[PDB]
Amino acid sequence: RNITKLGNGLTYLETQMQSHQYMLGLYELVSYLTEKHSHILFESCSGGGGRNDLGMMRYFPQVWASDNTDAIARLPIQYGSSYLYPTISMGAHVSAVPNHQMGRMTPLETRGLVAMMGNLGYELDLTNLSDEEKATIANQVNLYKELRPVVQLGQQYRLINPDTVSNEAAVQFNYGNQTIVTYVRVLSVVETMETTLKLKDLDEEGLYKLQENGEVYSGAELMYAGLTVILSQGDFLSRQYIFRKL
Amino acid sequence: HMGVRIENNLFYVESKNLSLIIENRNGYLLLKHLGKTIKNYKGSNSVYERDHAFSGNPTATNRTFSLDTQRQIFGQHGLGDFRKPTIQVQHSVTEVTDFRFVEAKILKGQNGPQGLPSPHSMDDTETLVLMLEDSKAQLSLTLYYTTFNNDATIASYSKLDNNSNQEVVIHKDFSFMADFPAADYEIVTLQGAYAREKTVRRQQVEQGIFSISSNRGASGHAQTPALL
Amino acid sequence: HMGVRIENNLFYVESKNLSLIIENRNGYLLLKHLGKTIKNYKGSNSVYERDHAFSGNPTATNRTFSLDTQRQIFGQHGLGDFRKPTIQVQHSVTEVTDFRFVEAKILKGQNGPQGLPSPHSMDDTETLVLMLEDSKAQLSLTLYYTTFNNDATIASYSKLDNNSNQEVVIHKDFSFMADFPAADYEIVTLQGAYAREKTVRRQQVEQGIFSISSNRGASGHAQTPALLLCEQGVTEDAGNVFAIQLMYSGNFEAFVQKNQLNEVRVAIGINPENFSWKLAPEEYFETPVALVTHSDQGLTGISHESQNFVLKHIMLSEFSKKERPILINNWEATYFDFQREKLLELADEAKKVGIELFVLDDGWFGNRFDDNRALGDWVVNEEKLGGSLESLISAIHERGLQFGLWLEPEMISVDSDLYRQHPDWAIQVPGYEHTYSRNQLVLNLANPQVVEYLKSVLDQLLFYHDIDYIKWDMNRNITKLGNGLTYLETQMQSHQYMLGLYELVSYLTEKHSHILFESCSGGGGRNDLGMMRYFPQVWASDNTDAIARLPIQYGSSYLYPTISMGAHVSAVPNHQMGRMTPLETRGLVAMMGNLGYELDLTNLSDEEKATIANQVNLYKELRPVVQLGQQYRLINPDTVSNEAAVQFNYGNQTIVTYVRVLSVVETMETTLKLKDLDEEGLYKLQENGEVYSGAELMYAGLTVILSQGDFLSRQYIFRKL
Amino acid sequence: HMGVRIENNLFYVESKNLSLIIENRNGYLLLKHLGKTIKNYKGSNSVYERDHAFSGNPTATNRTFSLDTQRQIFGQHGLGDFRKPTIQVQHSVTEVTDFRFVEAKILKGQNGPQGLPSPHSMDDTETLVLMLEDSKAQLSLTLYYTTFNNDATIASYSKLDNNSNQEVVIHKDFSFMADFPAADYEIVTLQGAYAREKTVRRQQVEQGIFSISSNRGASGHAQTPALLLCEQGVTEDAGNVFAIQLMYSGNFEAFVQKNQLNEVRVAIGINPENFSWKLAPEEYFETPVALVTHSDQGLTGISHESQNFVLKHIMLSEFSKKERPILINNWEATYFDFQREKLLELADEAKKVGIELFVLDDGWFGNRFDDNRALGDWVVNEEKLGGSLESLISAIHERGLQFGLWLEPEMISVDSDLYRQHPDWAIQVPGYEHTYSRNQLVLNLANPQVVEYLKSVLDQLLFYHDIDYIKWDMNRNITKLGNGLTYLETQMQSHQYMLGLYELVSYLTEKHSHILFESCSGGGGRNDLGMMRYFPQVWASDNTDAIARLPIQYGSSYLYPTISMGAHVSAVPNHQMGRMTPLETRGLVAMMGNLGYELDLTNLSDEEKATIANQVNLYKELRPVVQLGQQYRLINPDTVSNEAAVQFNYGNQTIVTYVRVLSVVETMETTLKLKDLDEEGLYKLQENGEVYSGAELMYAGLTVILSQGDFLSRQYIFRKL
Ligand SMILES: OC[C@H]1O[C@H](O)[C@H](O)[C@@H](O)[C@H]1O
Ligand SMILES: OC[C@H]1O[C@H](O)[C@H](O)[C@@H](O)[C@H]1O
Ligand SMILES: OC[C@H]1O[C@H](O)[C@H](O)[C@@H](O)[C@H]1O
Ligand code: NA
Ligand code: NA
Ligand code: NA
Repeated sequence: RNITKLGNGLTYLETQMQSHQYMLGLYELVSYLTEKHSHILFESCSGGGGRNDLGMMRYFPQVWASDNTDAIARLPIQYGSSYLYPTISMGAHVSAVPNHQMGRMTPLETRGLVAMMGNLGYELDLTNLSDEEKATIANQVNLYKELRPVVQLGQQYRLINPDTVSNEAAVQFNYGNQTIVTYVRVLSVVETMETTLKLKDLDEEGLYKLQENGEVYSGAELMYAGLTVILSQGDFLSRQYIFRKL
Repeated sequence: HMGVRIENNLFYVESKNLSLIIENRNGYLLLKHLGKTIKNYKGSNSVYERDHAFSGNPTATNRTFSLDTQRQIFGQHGLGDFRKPTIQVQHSVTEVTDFRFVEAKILKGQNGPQGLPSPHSMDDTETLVLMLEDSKAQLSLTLYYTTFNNDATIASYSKLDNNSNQEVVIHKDFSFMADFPAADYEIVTLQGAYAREKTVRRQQVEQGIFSISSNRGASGHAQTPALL
Repeated sequence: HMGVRIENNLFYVESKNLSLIIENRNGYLLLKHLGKTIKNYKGSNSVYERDHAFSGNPTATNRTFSLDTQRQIFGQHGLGDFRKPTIQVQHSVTEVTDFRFVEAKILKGQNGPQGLPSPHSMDDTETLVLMLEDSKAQLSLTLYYTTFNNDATIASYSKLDNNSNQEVVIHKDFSFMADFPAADYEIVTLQGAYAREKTVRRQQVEQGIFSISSNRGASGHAQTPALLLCEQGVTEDAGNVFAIQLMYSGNFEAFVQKNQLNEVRVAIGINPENFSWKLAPEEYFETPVALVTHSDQGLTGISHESQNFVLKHIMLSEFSKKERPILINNWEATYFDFQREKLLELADEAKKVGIELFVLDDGWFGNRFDDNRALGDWVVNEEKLGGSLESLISAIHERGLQFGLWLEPEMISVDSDLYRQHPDWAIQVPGYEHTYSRNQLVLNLANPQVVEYLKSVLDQLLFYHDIDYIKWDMNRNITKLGNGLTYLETQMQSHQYMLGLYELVSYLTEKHSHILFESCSGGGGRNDLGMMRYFPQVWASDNTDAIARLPIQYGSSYLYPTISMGAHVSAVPNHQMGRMTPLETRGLVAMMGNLGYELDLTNLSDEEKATIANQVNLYKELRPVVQLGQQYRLINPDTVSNEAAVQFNYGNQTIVTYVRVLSVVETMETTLKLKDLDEEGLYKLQENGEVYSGAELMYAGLTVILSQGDFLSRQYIFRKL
Repeated sequence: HMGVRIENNLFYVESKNLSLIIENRNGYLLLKHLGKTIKNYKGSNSVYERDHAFSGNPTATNRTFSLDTQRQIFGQHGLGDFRKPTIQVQHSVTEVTDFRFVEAKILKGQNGPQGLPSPHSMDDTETLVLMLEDSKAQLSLTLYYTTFNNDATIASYSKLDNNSNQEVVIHKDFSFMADFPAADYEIVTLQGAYAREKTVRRQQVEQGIFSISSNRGASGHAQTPALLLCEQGVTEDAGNVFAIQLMYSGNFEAFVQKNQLNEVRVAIGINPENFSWKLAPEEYFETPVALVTHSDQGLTGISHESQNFVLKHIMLSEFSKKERPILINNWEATYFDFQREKLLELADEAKKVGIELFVLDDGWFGNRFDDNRALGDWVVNEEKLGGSLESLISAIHERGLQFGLWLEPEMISVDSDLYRQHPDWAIQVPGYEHTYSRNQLVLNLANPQVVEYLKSVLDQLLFYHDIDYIKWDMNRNITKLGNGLTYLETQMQSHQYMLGLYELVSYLTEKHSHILFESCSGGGGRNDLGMMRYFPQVWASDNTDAIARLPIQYGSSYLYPTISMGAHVSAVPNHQMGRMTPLETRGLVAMMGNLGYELDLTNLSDEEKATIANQVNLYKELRPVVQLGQQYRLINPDTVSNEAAVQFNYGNQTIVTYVRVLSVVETMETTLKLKDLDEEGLYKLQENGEVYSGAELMYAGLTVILSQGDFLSRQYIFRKL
């Protein structure tokens, strides 16, 4: 919650000071604790991202970016949450459907890919899942263990921004020999030419092998011609392209 | 070459690919340049001093020097500058101060406010220490600007000392200010709401004042302490 | 039916075509509707109460009622509302108040804050009196909302009473606030700069806070106490506009905040900056009057509403419908370098060209041979005037001219006998050098001795001389605040200054009700509705260039009637812009305002004099149409336009002035359509004798033809048959 | 006073609130005014004649008169006008004509091109007849402009006579052109794509030429024969709009050209592409009818004007004010896979839910088990229908349902007995393989034998069966033009095709005037005013997704009345979008149109059936309001909006439908204001019984509340007391 009813000073002046003194007290508290227990990973939170600033990030190396865990609603949130702050900070959880905040069904694949553009966790009752859903989750976890260095340690490139008008989002990460691209489309479209999606910051002469089809593309092709992005009919579909520089 | 340099009346705060160049002009500190690295700065982009109507002056006879029209690194109210101030201190019967530059030092390495989160890994940093005084009020205001050798960032904060024999009250004390030359600008901020955090906003700069702020006791869901 | 009605828990404030409907909800006052008249309001547009995260509650158990989410008419901080507050009062160890509604009354007729400019002609008004109390703090806050039967305007102000046994301090106290529902809005303001006054700005409302404000001690050149909240896509002719305005000439703030839910708060009042107000037990504080005005006829509609309200309820009745004299003013003509001979020769030439009033500007008093001394010494320089001011005045009267005089009462030069006798009368901080501006200082009108002296000196000046007109100037802004015996008294001195000024000018203008007073502040540095309550015209700008005047006049008459707007034909090259303009164009531009002349008529050719005599004869004809008639903007001189065109209708007369800034080539002629004519009316165009139906002029329009050249203009004059 | 008047050299074409004023200037016809009514026009807005560089002249000595600079009503190339021409006729060694006005007549009543769709109910009309001649070429060009006493619309077309003794060739011949004065304009068009029909586009007019056009042989999915030239900043409620539209269903072009002087030309007609017209001595050619419609009440105003004109003077009188039956159509329900059992079971369920009409779609004829054969073979598949079509029809009638049938007469499959008997009937080029589309070919309706065959087959079908309704589809565009015995006859075949179609459909719809014919072309591939002259409803789009339908219905009813606009509740997940939508939302969206059902009712749960029965009961109530009432767009589903809202008023009934596309969170509720109510009216809201004044509903509006979720909708139903 936020602070109301300021009047604990013995004078008006001491009350005027109490909001900043509060912050000094918090920083004394958290600096003490995080430093004394330097092996514990502390994650900051304030009904999600109610206090996601560089003051807190000095002591808490990750933050619960938002209570909104909808995969689609997360797109603009993650766009802003990683705009000035590194992806490694940005907590993101696969949650249940229908989503508790938006009242929305999203594909588990899309919940997966969106959360994996952040610092991945899970926040749903695994015991109430089918055997299939569990398998999918196990596969998502195996995938991210692979992607985790690229996402958390790598360089982020926004390719299509989920702004107030866009129907799409696309984010690229480079890390040494690894390049990944996640594409999400919000609403189904029809009789509309496929988006052309160009990658950034590659070696022009580099040879980039696309895991899904084994095809090898020069960095020049991927940056200057780009990928025809193909999706089936439907809302909230996503895909990922994984490349290894040879 | 990065770090802090003091050359005649110019101070050079040099991070990687980012310079802040300040001029001491008879106690007044002028923002000469903030941007890409410049060595041996001459003043091609200096404010042209002229008589601007209703922009007043520290002396009777020189109408062309006005704190209303000079580009600065901190703002006071009551000396002729009518732009929004960033330091305002009540003492005795007034909240007029007139902090004048007295002395500069350079520090190396670790440096920061006590009890507030500040940068770490500061071995390859230098800090410009600008010591200002209001002799009448007996107050010191010290500005710090820190370089980084591995990033295009400069860090800043200030320290206000009461050297008088009476209580004083700080009303406003911001951590950084810069006066940028007239030109077309846009601003980008991160705003939004609960369950809509950090919504990226972009708009044109218009005459008047635009602000984001929290009065909630926490920085808040609806605004981030950032302005681009 | 108009006036105030109290029905169960609803209060109806009903002006002509504008209603404010407020609900009392257990002590909390909710803004239900502000806009077009609604009777028997049910609540179709009520806020849906739900749990909003981090929006807190007055009780533990009801999460759906939050002052963070309700639309209100005043704002407090610390009770859960995190929107920008409009009342904030320190008492004991806190600045939390919780004012709860206790009781409503209705007043009829005259009503307003003491010592601050407020509406007149209030016979057909009623005022809603909302009495609020914070029982713990023992404070009363009383809100007033006044209806008008003849305008879509509501007036507002508040009174804060300290009923406790301890001192309290007001930190913020605005004069009007409204929470508008989430929607797309634009705002229009009047900003600009010296020699660029009242520049019309339009922008989209965005999340965050936008504000205009003055901390200069005067409303200022660069911002006007006005803010127009507009329906997306408003035009000159269509869409909803709400104008909020402040009858105050000191420091103000106007803001628009769009919060986390997309809701929009607007407010206007005294600026929190440079303001605190101590209240001892039983003392009270009243805010300046704010106005909220409405139109659904776009930007022309809001102009007309605002102009009409000014004319009928603000500008002095003695002058609001009185043709203003065509004057000569010597300032640009001679500056400080004049004497009796020169003056009377100027006066002779003015009379020959048919000018009506002669204004003696700066330099007639004390030692004032330049702008470096003598302010404060309102003693006639008989040597320079070649005898007494009485003898000069008689001389001017005998030449058949009214007589006018420039003053700057609020100012003191270091080099003056006043400063030598009373150095402590200047606004200053002990132990700090003066800050100078035009090498002068400001008098502390918060000092009752200063007000008493100025009352006395000026009353003596006006009683002992047959002066027909006063130009009241004010040539700098306020620095170095520190004349209080305490910090608190200093925080009060900027508003006390304004109270002292209003005591002074209300006294003088009322005592000498036959003198036309024109306000001035390096032109339009204080052109607001506070000053217009006492001064029925204003020197719109020191920039007298015909072309630079186009955007200035656009803004200067945007909310204020044309009759207020002083405009002078001046010399070429223009003194501010360095520009040659046709005399015809200088003429036509000034005649869209309140016409005068400000150049040395004695140095003109015989031809130039003839032209001037013709311009004066023309305007004597146009003067009723321009000053008394209805203004219609046809082409706006905005930042991009190459043209300006303004129409005035007055009974059987319709005139249109067209100006083009830059010469164009191989460009089709503009088609210029007139507005607000009788479709079936027959309109005879003076220049060609052709008769056109109003339908033709409004729906087909005039092909506008000009020769090659910059800054050309023309006028079309029509008579309805 | 309305009609045509000829006064000296001016011609006045006067519809209700819309005048076209033309001047004869020595044989040249000048557009003086198009817009609001002007009587006794003088010429305030006349073109100023001057020497414009490179703008040439009909005579040596007068450089100021140029057809490059005069505003005109038709355009020629080669006489000095370099703007895009609208008439261009080859004769002898040239395509220079110089048509000069010779004579004017006025007609009363019925008037129009033979063999092309034109306005009906013309008793209160007059037509200006402007006879032009090129004496050298011996050609006559006659322009017609028709007034309407009950709408702000003027209709136009031309007739070109060859009075020479040689063949001539028409290359270009548009149906309307107007030169508008230099000013800022925007244009609005209806474009889009298959499954995205009639997407509303708005843009600024820029120097150069903007065009929409079809070269497909049908007006097409991606462009509508309409162009709206709008006053800068037009809104739904305010500003001037001129809509130019074409009553033609073949190839068209609409263009806006802004030339070197900033002047603006707009025109619509037959596309020059795929068009030439040979005229032997004494032959003539008449263009399709163009319409120009005007409003000064913004985009809603133009919608109403255009809708009204369609309802009264275009759509068949037998149907324009007749409630349309709620239908079931089996297409999405079964595709090709049906037989008698399935059909009658579907019919049983349709009757139970209160559906009125049963439409048997594609697959009942010849060998049509898929979309790869049998087009051309309009022979009943008795095996599949389990007996004669007569027996099926009686079966349907006995279940209490009207009976409807799908046809595609313009098409032929290679695999068909028709193609085996007459392969030369297909549009084709000798020695080129066919171009295929949905694996079918187009019939050459330019061949009189083709038209005779289709007339005969279909007349036999309709006379021998009690068919209540026809769905007339057309599922591909025209390729491989080469059926002429000469190149010229090929150039003519696309327009001849249209003449053949209109001969066919006018004959059939008129002969069987009790059958409701619904036009179709893979949905809205030919949804134009040419087709709407004979088919009083149209299948707006194959996209039956409730959410995708929002922009489609926005465009589909923009210029055309809601009654025309077929809309069906379909199954989920939606077959086009792959999307789940609430049945409630599918219901409410379809009920903003002409309601039907297109899903397999036999596979529905008992609950789903109940919901459907309730939707049908609701719409029977709403049907008069929606189909007969006045439409008001409140929130537009444009490319960016997250919402849609449409209001209908009909006498004492007012309904509002609101849809939200994506779920939102921590966002204030939308405030939704209603339009065109009685301020003093009392409006009872069915759902809550509350009574609201019209003022409250228009000026305060409804707080719109929804649960969390995508694609939610609600409806508000009001009764004026
Ligand atoms: O009360 C528990 C709950 O508190 C806040 O809303 C947090 O942001 C959630 O992640 C959860 O921890
Ligand atoms: O000093 C005299 C001068 O003062 C100000 O600038 C006024 O606005 C001018 O009109 C003139 O009166
Ligand atoms: O082939 C049958 C099918 O044909 C087109 O696509 C129509 O638009 C559909 O409604 C349906 O009739
Ligand atoms: Na620190
Ligand atoms: Na008063
Ligand atoms: Na016809």
